[PDB]
Amino acid sequence: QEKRKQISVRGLAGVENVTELKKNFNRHLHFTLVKDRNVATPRDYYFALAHTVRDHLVGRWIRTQQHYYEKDPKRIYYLSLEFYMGRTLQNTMVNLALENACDEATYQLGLDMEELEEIEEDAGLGNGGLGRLAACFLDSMATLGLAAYGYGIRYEFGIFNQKICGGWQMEEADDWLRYGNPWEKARPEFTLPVHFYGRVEHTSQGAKWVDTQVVLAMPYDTPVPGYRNNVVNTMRLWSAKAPNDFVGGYIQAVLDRNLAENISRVLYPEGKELRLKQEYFVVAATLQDIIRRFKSSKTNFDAFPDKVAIQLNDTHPSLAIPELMRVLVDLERLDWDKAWEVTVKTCAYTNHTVIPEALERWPVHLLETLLPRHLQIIYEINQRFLNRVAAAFPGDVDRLRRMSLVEEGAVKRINMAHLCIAGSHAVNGVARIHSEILKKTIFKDFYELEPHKFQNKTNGITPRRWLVLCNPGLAEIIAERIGEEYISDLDQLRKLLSYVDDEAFIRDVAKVKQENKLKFAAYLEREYKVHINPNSLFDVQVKRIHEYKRQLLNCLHVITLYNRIKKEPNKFVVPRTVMIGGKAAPGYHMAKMIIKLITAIGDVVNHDPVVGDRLRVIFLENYRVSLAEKVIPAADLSEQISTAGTEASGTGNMKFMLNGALTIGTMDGANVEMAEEAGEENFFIFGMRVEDVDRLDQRGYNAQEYYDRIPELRQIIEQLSSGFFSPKQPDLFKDIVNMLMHHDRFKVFADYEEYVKCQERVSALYKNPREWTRMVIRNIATSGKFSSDRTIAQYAREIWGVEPSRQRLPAP
Amino acid sequence: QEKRKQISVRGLAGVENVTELKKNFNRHLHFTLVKDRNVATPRDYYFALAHTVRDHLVGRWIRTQQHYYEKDPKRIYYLSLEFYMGRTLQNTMVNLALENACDEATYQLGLDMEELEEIEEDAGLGNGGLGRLAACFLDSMATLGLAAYGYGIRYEFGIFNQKICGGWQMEEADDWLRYGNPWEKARPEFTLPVHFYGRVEHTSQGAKWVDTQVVLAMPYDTPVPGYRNNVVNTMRLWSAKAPNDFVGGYIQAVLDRNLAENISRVLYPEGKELRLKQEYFVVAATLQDIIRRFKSTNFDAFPDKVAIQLNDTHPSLAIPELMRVLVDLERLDWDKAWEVTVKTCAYTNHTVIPEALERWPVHLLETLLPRHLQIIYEINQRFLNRVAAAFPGDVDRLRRMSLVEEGAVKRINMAHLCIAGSHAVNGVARIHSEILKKTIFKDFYELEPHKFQNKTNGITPRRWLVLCNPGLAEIIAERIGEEYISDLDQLRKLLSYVDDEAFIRDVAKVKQENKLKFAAYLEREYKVHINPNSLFDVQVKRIHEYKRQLLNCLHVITLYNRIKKEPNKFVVPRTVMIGGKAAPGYHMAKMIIKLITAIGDVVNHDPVVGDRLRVIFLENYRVSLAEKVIPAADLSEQISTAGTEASGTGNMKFMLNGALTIGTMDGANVEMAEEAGEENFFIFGMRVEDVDRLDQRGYNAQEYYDRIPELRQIIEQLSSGFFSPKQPDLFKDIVNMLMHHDRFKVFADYEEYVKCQERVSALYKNPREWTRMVIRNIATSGKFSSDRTIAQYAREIWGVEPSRQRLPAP
Ligand SMILES: O=c1[nH]cnc2c1ncn2[C@@H]1O[C@H](COP(=O)(O)O)[C@@H](O)[C@H]1O
Ligand SMILES: O=c1[nH]cnc2c1ncn2[C@@H]1O[C@H](COP(=O)(O)O)[C@@H](O)[C@H]1O
Repeated sequence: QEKRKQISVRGLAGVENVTELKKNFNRHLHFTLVKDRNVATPRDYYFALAHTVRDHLVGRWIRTQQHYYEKDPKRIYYLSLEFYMGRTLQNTMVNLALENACDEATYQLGLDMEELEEIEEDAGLGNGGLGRLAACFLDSMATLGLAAYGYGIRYEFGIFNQKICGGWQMEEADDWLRYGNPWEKARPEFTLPVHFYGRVEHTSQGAKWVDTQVVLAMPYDTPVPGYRNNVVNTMRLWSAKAPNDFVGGYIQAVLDRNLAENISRVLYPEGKELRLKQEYFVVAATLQDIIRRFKSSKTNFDAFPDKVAIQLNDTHPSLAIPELMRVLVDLERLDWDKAWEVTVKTCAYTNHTVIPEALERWPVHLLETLLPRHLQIIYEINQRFLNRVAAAFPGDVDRLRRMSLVEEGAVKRINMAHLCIAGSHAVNGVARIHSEILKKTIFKDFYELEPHKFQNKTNGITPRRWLVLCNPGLAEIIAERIGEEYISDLDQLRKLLSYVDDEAFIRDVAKVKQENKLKFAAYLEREYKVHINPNSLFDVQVKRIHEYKRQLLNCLHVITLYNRIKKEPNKFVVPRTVMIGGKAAPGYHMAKMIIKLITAIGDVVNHDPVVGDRLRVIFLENYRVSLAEKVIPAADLSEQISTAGTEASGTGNMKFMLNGALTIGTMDGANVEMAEEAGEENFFIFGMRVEDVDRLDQRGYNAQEYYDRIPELRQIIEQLSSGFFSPKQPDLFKDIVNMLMHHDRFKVFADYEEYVKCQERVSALYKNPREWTRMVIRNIATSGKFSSDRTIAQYAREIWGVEPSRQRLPAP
Repeated sequence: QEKRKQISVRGLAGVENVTELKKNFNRHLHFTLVKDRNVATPRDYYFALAHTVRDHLVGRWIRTQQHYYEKDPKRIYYLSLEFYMGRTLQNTMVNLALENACDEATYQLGLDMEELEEIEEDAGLGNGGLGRLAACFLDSMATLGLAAYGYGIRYEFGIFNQKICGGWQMEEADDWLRYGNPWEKARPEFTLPVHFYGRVEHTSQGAKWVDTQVVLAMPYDTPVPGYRNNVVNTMRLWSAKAPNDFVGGYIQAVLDRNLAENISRVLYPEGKELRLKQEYFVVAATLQDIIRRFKSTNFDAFPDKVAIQLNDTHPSLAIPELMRVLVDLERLDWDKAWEVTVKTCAYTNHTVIPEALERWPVHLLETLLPRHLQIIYEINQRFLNRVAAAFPGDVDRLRRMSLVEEGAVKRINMAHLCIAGSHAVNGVARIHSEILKKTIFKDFYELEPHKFQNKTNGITPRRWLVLCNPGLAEIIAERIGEEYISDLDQLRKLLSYVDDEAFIRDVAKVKQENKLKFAAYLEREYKVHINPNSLFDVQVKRIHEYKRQLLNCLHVITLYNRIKKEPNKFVVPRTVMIGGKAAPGYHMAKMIIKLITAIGDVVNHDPVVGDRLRVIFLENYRVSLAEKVIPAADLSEQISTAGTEASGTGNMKFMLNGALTIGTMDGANVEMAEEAGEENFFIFGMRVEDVDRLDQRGYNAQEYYDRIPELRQIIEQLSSGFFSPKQPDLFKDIVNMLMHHDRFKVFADYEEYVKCQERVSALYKNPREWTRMVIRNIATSGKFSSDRTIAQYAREIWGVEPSRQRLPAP
């Protein structure tokens, strides 16, 4: 029927227009929300505005998906158990260029588009740099016009909210879906069975997996927009539902429903059965969807590697390998050799870890119980892989056992990293030194078997959310020199390097900072009721709380600096606000104490009359994406102080650099590459290198020798032990001292001298505003390498086999 | 801020603009559904249209609510456990006059609206008459401008879909919410706690109900549109949610999470805890909403600004819960709160047999609602005090009127609660209301005679004429205009056309048209030929012994035997249709359904019968099927043993739709035969006082079995396994019941029933007389408009005046 051709998007999102936006706001507030102004809450005004914006997203979304079906490109699937999405309202507006029109519309309607913006929940789909990487990636993948899908789990309660009560962290539930989410769209039409347990029957033609428990995976779609290019991609999130049954004897299987349901309930965290059901759930539903989409296109799986690419972000979705094999062999009735070829060619794997302890391993008895068919396939893959290894290195019997997917001991275990390696055509580290240690130590055996398989894709950040969005002031003055262009091409921030000796640009760069400090200082009062000197150097360390992250080294310096303000109260010291934020893992007893320690240091220093405002110590509560975007552009100094070799890359690093902060750090992670781009001279690189980490384990790290040679280190330890910082509980901080002094596995005391000295240099350079800003410029100018546009282009050409494309799609 | 005035509903569509409906249909498929014509399903297209119609509904909804806060009128709250809504799309199009525009709109978009209409699920919200009544009343209350709210529970899996496999009823889950309900609106922001268990603590200022388990009640709003008057009222349904808190152990909070959500999962149809939980849940959540709206203050103005209708005793806890909120929370005193309670609340009784009234053991109340018990005990004592006053020394009367009944187990009689806490107790038909005064509640009557009222049931002529029978609505409006739709009594004007040939042939024509559409639907599923010229003989009732489809079966089989015996005899062909659901756990009902299909297998495949007889069991009888078969019927079977039916709302549907009624003197039949004239009715069988006489000298089914050879042959056929050749014994427990323990006297009404059916067949042989009789039934229908019923609620109970006035929407 040719009449149906009037069922079109043809003129529905007519004009990005201030009058139309007001019309839709009303339309959405009244018809969609079923509210009016008499009962509308700020939250209801936010939903209305969100819906108004979503219409523009979805129109562009329809065309893009229509475009992909017309042009049939190689499709790329990004599998992650984490999508650290943050807020979408503002990000959608910059990328669609609706920023000014909306503000104009809401103002005219009598509302503040800022009030509204702050009602939006941080999406509870993520926890760390792992999920934030995936978020930057999706945004970059869309900007470079790639046919790309983010697949994950729709979590309901995310990772807890952090409240600090009397210095102690408490974990509140993050019910960020209590009032729903305007951005996502339910697809009950597309609900899919996921199997668990049962057993394997090896009859005739092949294996049948029978007598299984079914869980239903129901997808929710969220559009992810490119930068001003009209391409809107899909993030598809899976939600678990128990099947609705009415043989009639007993309901005790209430258990089932509940145990099915909480696959989607919470993020994690060692290895419960639940964590494994999450991994399989996401993998099994995702693969059905990919194969479904491969089939509709105008069965031959020779073209499969040519139309599908699947990225495993870490080992979490590793079961994709045996699952893809399972469908191809058991269901589509291919044979092992052919399916294997298709699998290896389809899958690639990204590792994010430096230490062989942290890699994922599951007991075989677990796998045998929940995924009996998958254990078998994993063994078969082990047999044939270890066959290649035996052919390539005859005789070397030790090699077979080291490289095996099966790990022998008390507790037979499957090593999931060895699986991903055997079944991926490409494997990559996440920063150059990291990818090198992968080749050199952690996976040397696999690298020697297949050198070509091992790559590097240094991580990156999106300049949308991490420059234009959160620091418009900086984006605005860069534009004036070189245009609106760098936003999609960060490389050409290099042209700023000709403006280093330009006077007006220096005050300009320094003026933006002051204002970002002003805004953030005011934000601290309006919410947590706590004083801040806006002239002071902003010393910020925002990372997960962990021993190797070394916020304790930071603390050591703070108390050091504090002490010297008491030994020499009249000496001019460069005034500083030291700010530390980050979430501690529940159960992690040491990180809990470290937070308590920080706030106690704050409790002494912020109320000492001799200090005044020359030094201040704040813990930043409930660190997350939206806070990141508030505190980052307000930073002068970026604390990247992990023990060399313990960081794979880092990503906050690059955010601070893009935003006019200078870095104090170790020669570690992506700092190596950041210093390589800005020049050693423009970074504050201090302390032991990786070579001296190994050197010290070799001769044995004694921490007592430092305690003698440095009287300041002796003094702070005495203050800690006698209870200077915990007067009502003197021995509160004992197992912090104990660790630092006897079982400090991350050598805090070692780097302390060369740290506090490097810090003094910083203060001295901050005392000189002009010279300080010139170096900041020299940092910002050379921050281009660290865009996620660069990272994804390398992924597209070197791993996926597809060309990036900045061409704007037509419509709407 | 004057800027904020720009936040308004003045710019939506406008309105009967096919143009804008097309544009808005497109919006919704693409932007609301995030689909397109590449990928879209007929179901998708139904949601696109549903949403389009919805935009216009909620506009008027916003206005009707706004207007209710300006005018601050008395508000009426209808509390029902069931709400048999059916389908929403077409009802909304006709009530808003959007039908023609949407029809044309979808048509120019390459789509067919009927096809789309068939996609919608019946709301899984109700079971039988009780539930359809609430739904009809909601339509009426909106049409008569009343400020009404329907309050109930949002059942997730309704009450099962019926499937017939191998002639047996099977019950599948009804997930009618499977793809969502476009008509509803979640309100997570208005979630309320509901308390259960725990214990009562006496302070010195008042009672505290503490240590309770909490269940969250979340409301879903559905708008209900008035007929073309622009008042869109609210149906507010509660969904149960468990709280969250995540420090262990133990996790049997997993069980609380489940028993908490079962509340909302399924309707009934054990003497469950769960059912009581359901009843308090809808009462506690509703009363909070009712009080919030009042305050949004002294409660002296309460009974003048709030009416609470109890539909059956199911929401009877509303009376003690009101007392709880006013004494305990609101801090009134027990006499002031009591006056407010007795004047706020009006009850409605739907039963006829003493042991059908709701009754909860005290041990159970003591466990889950300890405070409510103490309130009941107090109410009972004060109440019994005035019984002893008004009747000195009458100790016998006190232990009859007590709310606390006593036997093996101590029980609270929920009906006696309702009468005591209500100013008006209404029956639902005249002979029913009267027996409430006469035998069932006489004690209560000779104490408060002013209390006891009648409100005969009615049926909305929107759904049940205009919507399901547009052919008959059209021909009626060709003579007398369209004013009757909202004043059914105007159909009396049709008496003037009883001899008019144009009318007589027009009515017969529409009927014949309705049968052809239904035979076509019927020939699809159930693969058998329907002779469209046969008399459509239809019985649609809950499947029960007393309802009596076994009597219908006895006639069906007589007819068969008679054809098989004299094949060359002229016989008026019949399509016999029986439909209804059997309660799970009711074995006799399941067997009756087996009998109906088993008669069907023999008769419908007998070459000797040709197409003179056909027996069909209609699968999964429900509101949207009802509205297909009713217009097609010639003969409505209303044959319950006399005195067992209080009313009978489907009776009125057939009458309005051109069927003639065979049936006993009982329920609504009496008032129907009274309006239409007995001569225009096929009343047969024992009357009420006749049943009583047979009771008094004892009913022996052998002395009916013995006097009648035709009756005998069919029983020997049943017993011998004539209708179940593989399993001769299959119907043994049916024969046994009919012979020895028939508490319902099937055999006794047999002879007279078949005599009367022959009168039906004979009149059917004369098309003109048949149709003229039909006209007399239709023309005389109007009393049974649910607008009539509701106006009598408004004036004589709730004390508001109904208004047919329109309302704007710019
Ligand atoms: O066959 C097609 N032709 C054109 N567009 C399609 C087709 N199938 C899917 N799409 C687009 O892709 C979306 C659904 O994506 P899917 O999950 O891959 O089927 C729809 O909203 C369409 O806009
Ligand atoms: O104070 C008021 N002024 C105007 N409209 C109101 C007011 N209060 C409630 N409403 C309307 O009543 C509707 C339902 O709210 P509810 O009566 O509280 O259940 C809302 O959609 C409002 O439009």
